[PDB]
Formats: sequence, structure tokens, C-alpha cells
Amino acid sequence: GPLSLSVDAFKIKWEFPRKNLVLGKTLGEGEFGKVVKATAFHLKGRAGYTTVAVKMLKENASPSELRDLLSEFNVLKQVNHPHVIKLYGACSQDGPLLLIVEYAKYGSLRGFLRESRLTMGDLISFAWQISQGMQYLAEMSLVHRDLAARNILVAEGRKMKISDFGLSRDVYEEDSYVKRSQGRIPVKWMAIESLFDHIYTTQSDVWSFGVLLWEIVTLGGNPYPGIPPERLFNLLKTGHRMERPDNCSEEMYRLMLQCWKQEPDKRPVFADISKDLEKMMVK
Amino acid sequence: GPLSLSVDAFKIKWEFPRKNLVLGKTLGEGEFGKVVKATAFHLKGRAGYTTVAVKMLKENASPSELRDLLSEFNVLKQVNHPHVIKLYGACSQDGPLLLIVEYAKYGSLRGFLRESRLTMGDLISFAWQISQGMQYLAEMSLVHRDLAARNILVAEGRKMKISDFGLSRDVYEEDSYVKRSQGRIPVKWMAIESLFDHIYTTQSDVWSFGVLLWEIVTLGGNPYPGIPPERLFNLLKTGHRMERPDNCSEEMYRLMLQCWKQEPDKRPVFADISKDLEKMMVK
Ligand SMILES: Cc1ccc(-c2nn(C(C)(C)C)c3ncnc(N)c23)cc1
Ligand SMILES: Cc1ccc(-c2nn(C(C)(C)C)c3ncnc(N)c23)cc1
Repeated sequence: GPLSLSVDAFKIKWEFPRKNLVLGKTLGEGEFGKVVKATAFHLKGRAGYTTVAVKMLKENASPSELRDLLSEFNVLKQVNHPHVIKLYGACSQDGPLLLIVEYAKYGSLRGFLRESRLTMGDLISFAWQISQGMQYLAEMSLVHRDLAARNILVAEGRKMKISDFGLSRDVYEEDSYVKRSQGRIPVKWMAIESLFDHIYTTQSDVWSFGVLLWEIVTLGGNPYPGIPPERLFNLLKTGHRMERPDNCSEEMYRLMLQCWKQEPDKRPVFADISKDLEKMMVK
Repeated sequence: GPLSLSVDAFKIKWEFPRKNLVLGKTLGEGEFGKVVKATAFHLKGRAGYTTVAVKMLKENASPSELRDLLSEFNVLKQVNHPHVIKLYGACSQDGPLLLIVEYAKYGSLRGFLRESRLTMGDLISFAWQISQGMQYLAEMSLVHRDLAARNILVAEGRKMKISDFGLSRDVYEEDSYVKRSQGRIPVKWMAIESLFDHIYTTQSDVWSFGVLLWEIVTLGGNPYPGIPPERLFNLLKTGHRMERPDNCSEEMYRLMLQCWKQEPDKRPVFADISKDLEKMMVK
């Protein structure tokens, strides 16, 4: 089927010797993958050991999780930008599939924020770096689909790295990705039209960006707090949106609202978003 | 879309007052659901409190997980058999969706087995009770799809209860369920034709039953140990199968093999399986 084809094609510059990789503690688990801290000997021109992160399948992986890991690999090969996690390689030939990437010292953005108390200007800087990465992926004709504080990494120097490319889809031909069956993206980050109509575009990424803004501004808050996901259908189509959080300027809130406009064409594009944020920074 | 329709239809005998339910410790998490121990006051004719288990959505649920929880509910309403977990009710009207079911004192079959050392006759008894439940579901025209030691519960008296109906599908019309996108069932329990062709039938359930037999016989072993899931495509179609485990009679092994025949029509049906196991019991 489509997977056996991919697996067979795959098994036929990115390959890294398994014997040169040493895995250590588990850094995190989750939807399709398990991530461990690791070290790699003689990695792509670097002398000695480099500290890296490695994603692999969890116990009892499904075809869906295998497909997602292969897809993330496929996407990460094609992208290169200061605000996107950097791929080093993979181990495929011996043992389970292992993807080797840049280690982000501070872990997830959500974790980093929740450990915090950081200025409003640090917050705007974070959002803006993410918007630049997103402007780059949108130019590559990729829809990311799973943008969220938990899927952004914070590297040395508090650099934002957009991560978790397992659900990212190429939209070169149509400028949208449409999925017949139900999505595996949390409902509380999905655009109204993704939720109801299974349509994903750069503008649905912009909606998710608005929820990410809310997460940044609340320092890792939980969106629509105390509201069950199943209530989102009706809440959204009756035109409700999250209220301005505490510690949020009105210009920041105004931007969140614009990202959550019902009509996708009415939301800003990532380039507008970046301009808006740089402007808040300098004022 | 199909989900908003279900959620709206749903929100329009099974309903239980949220105020009569008290939730306690987390019993387990996993693919679509979180399960907690709980107590329910005046549950369906029972005076006083009854100890129950409750499944709900995990944090950051996706449309796919919501759909699976609704589907499990829908299936559990229609089934009733001594070897299938019994539904009591749900809380929907206030707060998150909660499904209230029979509490299984010994937890999952896999956990129960791994805590063990139990006779061969206890083992055959377990398999046989599960085969009876499965013979009943097959007669109801349901394909279970996710049969595995982790999805069988052990209740008071060491009674097997088939559980986790989120992926079960009605096959009344065609005797098969076909899924275009990748399955969320672990690859190591899937029939060769489910893995390659996305076709699910009672006979693919029989394959999974063979893997479950292997799990019972090894006391909760890990199938195809040390073999990565992606190697299963080629291993399976080149005709390889797991070797006879230690502490396994040849008749038991012969049954596993028959469940794993390439041609689905060549595997036994659950009624043959039950006859085979009762025969091993009495001999
Ligand atoms: C392909 C791939 C590999 C690793 C990661 C990743 N996840 N995570 C967690 C989720 C533990 C914060 C990480 N933490 C630090 N550094 C990383 N590189 C990661 C993401 C994608
Ligand atoms: C709808 C539904 C509700 C609960 C369970 C369930 N899962 N589990 C675990 C997985 C913790 C062993 C249970 N353990 C004991 N009793 C139970 N009833 C369950 C399964 C399905």
C-alpha cells in the first residue's frame, strides 16, 4: 500500500553509522515519536562528539506513526533556515529508524515559558522569530499544520526552532491540503475551516499562530481553559474567541483576533505578522 | 464535517448525572484515552456507590481522538456479553465527555500476565474466554481491529473482558472494513493484508488473536522481539512468522500458525478456535 512502497523505496548524505551514535536519557514522548538526548561521533564534518537529539518510534508503533516519522524526515531534508530545527542524519540500515537533529538546550517553548515569570520584548522576539520561520516555510509551499508552543524548540541563545514536521504537507499544486479522515492536530489549535471542513492552508497556520501568540503571552497557558474540545465546534461558528489575557497589550490582542478571523483571506499573512511584531518591538 | 455532525447529533438511558460521579486516580493513558478509577452514586438501579472505570479525552485531544471516544461509546451501547467490558453510562451534558464502564480489578491482561510466573490450563481458559467474546462480536458483524493483551481487561474472578472499542467497525454490508489512510493499530498485531492492503475482516481479527495467543503463552512477551516494525512488511510477505516460544505445546503453536496463514480464508474462524482450545483444555 502507500506505506510498504515508501518503506521499500527507503530501504533502497543522510545516512549515519549506528555505531557512531550513543543514546541517552528520554527527553520526551508524544503523538508519533519518542525523543532521547544523544551524542554523535564525527557528525557531518564535526570532529569528536556532538550532542544531538534523536527521534525514534515508540513501542508498538502503528503504520500511521511510521508514516509520520518518514514524512518528518522527508520534510526536514528540504528545509534550512535559522528558525527551523536542523536535520543531521538518520540511522536506518541497522536497527529501528532514528532521526538525528540539532539539540535544543532549553527544550520546548511551552516548557521554557512555564518555567518562567522574561520581558514583553523577549516575548515579541520569540513570536517574531517563529513568524520568520513560518514565512520561510510558506514560501517553500509547506503547510505546517501543527504549530504550537509544544512544537517549537528553544536552542542556545534562546533561538526559536520550528519543529515536529510529521504532519507538514506540500501544497505546491493547490495551495491547500485536504484530509478526508479526522486530523491528529489538537482541536484547540485548528482553524475553524480545518476543524469543520478538513482544509489546511498557510492561512490555517496563521490561525494556529494566533493560538501560539496566546500561549506565548500567557507564558504557556492552556487555550480555551476549562472548555472541552467538543464544545469548540459551536463556540467557534457562533463567533466566540478567547478573551484578551492578562499582561497582553491591546495591539497584541488585536493581532490574535485578526489571526482568528472566520474568513481565511481576512487573516494576515506571515510577512504582515512579522511587520506587526517588529513594530511592537520598536515602539 | 462528519465529526461536527456527530457532536451536534450527540448534543441533541445512557446519560449519568455528573454530580453523582467522583473521579480518582489515573489507571492508565494511551492512544486515544485516559482512564481513571471512579465511583458512581446510584448507578442504574444499584443502591449506594459502585466502583467504576471512566474513560475521557487526554489533554489537547485531536478530532481523531474525539471521534474514537464517540465511536467506542456507540459500539459499547450495542454489545452485551460476559466477555466484553460492560458500559454503564456517560456524562456528556456537563463538562468533558466521560464514559463509565465496569471496573476490571486486575487491569489489563498484559499487566496481569507480566506480574505472573499460573498454569497452562489458566492460560488456555483466558484464550478461550476471549475467543468466545470474539465469536460473539463476529456474529454481531463487528470487526474489532485492535485485539491485543493490552486491550483485554481482567475482572474479578479473572474474567476476560474484551475492551477498547474505539477502532471497531461495522461490517454488516460487506464483511470488510477498508481504510484509505494509515491505521492506528500497532503494526506487529496487524494481518498481512491489513498491513499491505488496509483490509480488515473477522479473519484479520483472527491473525491478531494469534498474536494475542503468543502474548498469553509468553506471559506478556513483546511480539517479534528486537525486530523494528518497518521490517514487518518484508518479513511477513517473505513468509516468516514468530518461532515457537518456550513453554508452548506444539498444538498451541500450530494454532498460532494457522491464525497467521497468508490467505485469510485458510485461518480458523473464532468458533473453530474455541473448539480447539476447549480440546486442549480437556486433554
Ligand atoms: C525530528 C525531531 C527530533 C527531536 C525533536 C525534539 N523534541 N524535543 C522535545 C519534544 C523533547 C522537547 C526536543 N528537545 C530538544 N531538542 C530536540 N531536538 C527535540 C523534535 C523533532
Ligand atoms: C471505555 C473504557 C473504559 C475503561 C477501560 C479500561 N482501561 N483500563 C486500563 C487501560 C487502565 C487497563 C482499565 N482498567 C480497569 N478497568 C477498566 N474498565 C479499564 C477501557 C475502556
